[PDB]
Amino acid sequence: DPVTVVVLKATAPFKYESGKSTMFHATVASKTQYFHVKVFDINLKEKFVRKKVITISDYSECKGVMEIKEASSVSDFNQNFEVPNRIIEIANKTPKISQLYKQASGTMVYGLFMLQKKSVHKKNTIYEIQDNTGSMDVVGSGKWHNIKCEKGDKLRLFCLQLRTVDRKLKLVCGSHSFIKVIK
DNA sequence: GGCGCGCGCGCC
DNA sequence: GGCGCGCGCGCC
Repeated sequence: DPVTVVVLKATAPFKYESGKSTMFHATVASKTQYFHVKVFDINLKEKFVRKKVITISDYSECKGVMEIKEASSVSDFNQNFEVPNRIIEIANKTPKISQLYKQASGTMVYGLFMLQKKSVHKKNTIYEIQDNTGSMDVVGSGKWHNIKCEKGDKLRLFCLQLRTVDRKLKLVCGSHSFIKVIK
């Protein structure tokens, strides 16, 4: 059903494969929840700006993440719209590596984590991330082999998937994964 | 090329 | 939710 939200975050459009297309990620908030959104129509980028209020209908979902394909289904909302501020806070919280270690393979993961160790191999790059509860490997290939970063930088992860790899839960990149290196 | 407008977002 | 530095990018 149609849902009206306020945009909290939205990345710049980026290239990806399976067919090779374009997309960006966004995070939005109703008055009762926050959601991650994959937008596959890059002509909607102007509707997904910080603080813009939009109404989303005729979309699809997948593991709690919204998918938007046709611009025909986003409309501006210019009446008054206020979301409770904890929804904003939750929407911006990065989960703990100790909780990530307790979810099922398949779970999609988004957050900001600091990069403690970078190991580059032939086709894969293992980015070790840490917080005050644990460490975890991020596996990046293709677009995310050997990206520019060093110890102390932080990584913003968008739509990474928890997978068991050599008997341990890791984050691995797929077609829609995005990683941004900060500072 | 490369100015300069004005956002993004980590930090506050 | 505000701030402002760093930057992305339309324009010439």
